[PDB]
Amino acid sequence: FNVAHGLAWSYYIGYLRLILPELQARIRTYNQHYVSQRLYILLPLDCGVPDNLSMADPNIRFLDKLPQQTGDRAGIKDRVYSNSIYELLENGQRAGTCVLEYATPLQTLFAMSQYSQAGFSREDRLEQAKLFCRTLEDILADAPESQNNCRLIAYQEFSLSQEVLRHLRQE
Amino acid sequence: NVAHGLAWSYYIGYLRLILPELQARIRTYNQHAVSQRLYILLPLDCGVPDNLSMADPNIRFLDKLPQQTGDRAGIKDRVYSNSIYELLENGQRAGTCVLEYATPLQTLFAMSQYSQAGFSREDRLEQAKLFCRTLEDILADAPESQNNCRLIAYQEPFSLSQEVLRHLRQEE
Ligand SMILES: Nc1ncnc2c1ncn2[C@@H]1O[C@@H]2COP(=O)(O)O[C@@H]3[C@@H](COP(=O)(O)O[C@H]2[C@H]1F)C[C@@H](n1cnc2c(=O)nc[nH]c21)[C@@H]3O
Repeated sequence: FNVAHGLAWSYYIGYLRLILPELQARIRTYNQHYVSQRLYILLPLDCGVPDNLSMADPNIRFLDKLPQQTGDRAGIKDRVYSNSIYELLENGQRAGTCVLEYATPLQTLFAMSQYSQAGFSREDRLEQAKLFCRTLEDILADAPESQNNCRLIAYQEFSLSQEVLRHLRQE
Repeated sequence: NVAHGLAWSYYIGYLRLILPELQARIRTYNQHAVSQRLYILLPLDCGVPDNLSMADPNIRFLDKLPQQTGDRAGIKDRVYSNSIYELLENGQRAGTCVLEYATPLQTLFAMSQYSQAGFSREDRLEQAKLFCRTLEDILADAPESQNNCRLIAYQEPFSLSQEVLRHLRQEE
């Protein structure tokens, strides 16, 4: 439980509380030069996190990067926070466009189950993944920086593009 | 023991990725002298300023290393950047290296402040010790960080610049 709890908090403290307040302005700026205002975070419960979303689903195609968000942190000058805009295809048709990405800490949990000295059983990978999401949901429920700007897509495995499309058309 | 996961996230998410490409990047900057190893500051009090110059006037930012980019977790060209600092001693340039704090220690400090995090503010020091000890063990058996980085663990009562120079000069 400790590992998932910490990663969820590091995900919020290190990433979400920093970019969510500035997310809306960045999205408007791209729209000015080209529900979609929300960050959609994929949470595969099996911790399978491909680095390329297109490999996960051909209907998910990279479109363009958002304007970069930079800031000095932990002695590193101009640390860059960037997000990628994806389009969702349905029967060859362009069904939507949104900022889509996986939750990277799930990728860390997968690796811990592989490395021996981590002492992390592969069975616990699913367990800590569930705890990570539930902890993340609780943080964002009371998070002030999150006001209709972040949605979590939790799933266990099918069409990944359809799953994201379901949440887009749901609201 | 929250620090155990943070040490693994620090290695898996950052160190195993940038360290293998670190020496190549340092070569590019030298041609286009900087030490070949990444120095990670580990203040055990979890005090992590964002501006290293504020921590010590003798630590002066010089220039950024060439950026490292790669698609990660669905984000195209996620940027990994590092800063090169100059270490001053009695007005003299005593060394140059890639220097940065260990960000997870900053996260440990922030966790203690949040009430729903369930992290006591008195456990900051021991979790920092646990973070260093776990990270030290990870790097000990990891060939990825084969002398491509060295940890600088310290506890303030001070000259941070002198602390780095001691490790920096030992490598000479
Ligand atoms: N720009 C960004 N873009 C996307 N997503 C980001 C993000 N910045 C944060 N996130 C998200 O927030 C989580 C916790 O962030 P943080 O608390 O900063 O801990 C990081 C550790 C765990 O990285 P991991 O990728 O597993 O999980 C991240 C990720 F999900 C590894 C270290 N790290 C990583 N990259 C760097 C770097 O370029 N320069 C210095 N240090 C670095 C930090 O210590």
